[PDB]
Amino acid sequence: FTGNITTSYSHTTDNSTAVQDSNGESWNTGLSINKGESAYINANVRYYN
Amino acid sequence: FTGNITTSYSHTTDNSTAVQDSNGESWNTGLSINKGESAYINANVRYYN
Repeated sequence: FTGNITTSYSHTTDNSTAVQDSNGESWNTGLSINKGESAYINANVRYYN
Repeated sequence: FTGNITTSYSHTTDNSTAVQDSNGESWNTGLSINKGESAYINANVRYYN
């Protein structure tokens, strides 16, 4: 009939370093319109007599 | 014929610190145009008699 009791203690010290490099590109397109004055009209006309 | 039963208990305490430094650069270019008035025209003219 065997038995055993164990007690343990541990201490850990850690140091770390890190370097990150990032590059990115972006492309946007946009379109806006006014609902009051949306377009202009030109009329080609001739007079008669 | 041997046998064994083991029971264990563990407790861990941890503290950490970290410092991060970041530097970044950015460059943008943009071009916009109006589809109603896109350009202006100048005409070099002369009169004759």
